[PDB]
Amino acid sequence: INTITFDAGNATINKYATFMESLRNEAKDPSLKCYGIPMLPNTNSTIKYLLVKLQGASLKTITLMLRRNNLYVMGYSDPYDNKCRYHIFNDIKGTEYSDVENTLCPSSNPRVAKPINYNGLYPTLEKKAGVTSRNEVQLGIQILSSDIGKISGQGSFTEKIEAKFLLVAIQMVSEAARFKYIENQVKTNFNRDFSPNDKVLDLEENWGKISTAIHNSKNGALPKPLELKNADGTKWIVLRVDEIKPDVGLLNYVNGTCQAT
Ligand SMILES: *[C@@H]1O[C@H](CO)[C@@H](O)[C@H](O)[C@H]1NC(C)=O
Repeated sequence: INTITFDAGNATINKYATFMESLRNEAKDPSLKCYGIPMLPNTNSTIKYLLVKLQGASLKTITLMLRRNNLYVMGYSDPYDNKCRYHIFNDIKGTEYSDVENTLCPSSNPRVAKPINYNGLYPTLEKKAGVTSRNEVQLGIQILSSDIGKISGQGSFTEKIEAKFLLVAIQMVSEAARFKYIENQVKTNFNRDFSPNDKVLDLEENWGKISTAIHNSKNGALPKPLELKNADGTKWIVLRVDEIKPDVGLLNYVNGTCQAT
């Protein structure tokens, strides 16, 4: 399946919303769903990866490669010096490494490695970006576009701007697909830069908890109370599926049956 493209250089709300829909429909297991929310496949599916190509206003591109099962970025490529340059995290090794290497940059064409000399966890990226928290890194359509120009085709770029590009790209592509609330935060602030509020970071950190809770809900009631945070950082207690369902776009894979609808 198809490489999904998003042009951040000439974007509209509607084009971003189409991109989210396309990404959610390619990523979801077509059979799996709980309370009408699509679920991601587990690790042994037919197609294990997705490629997402981003284009800046400079017309330069970066392609992200995502694990389909959890939408984590494994690496990215950019056109550099008439070669496909591939950038992979330092903890991707063996069979995954070379599925990544060869899917971003086919063997039959010139290529060159430029490693990411760290892993992709949010704590790691925040330290390389020089922040205590990622709410200090602003998000936005213009920022995503400008960050692509700073890396794509450049012989040298710092680990600080690469770790900031990956904090913006992971939240605007992967977290936005997992959560309709973070997608709606990008559309609400489409014409401006903005900081992720406390509900955006809390949902990102509790995607696995939320997915297990919904899956195990009986008749729409969560197994036990789920303590999340509101946009302003105050405590939010969730007791029923329909209370959290407007903010969720995709479920992590949870084994067993659940109420489909
Ligand atoms: C996954 O769920 C199936 C169906 O209930 C069950 O048979 C199997 O034991 C489960 N696998 C794991 C690893 O728990």
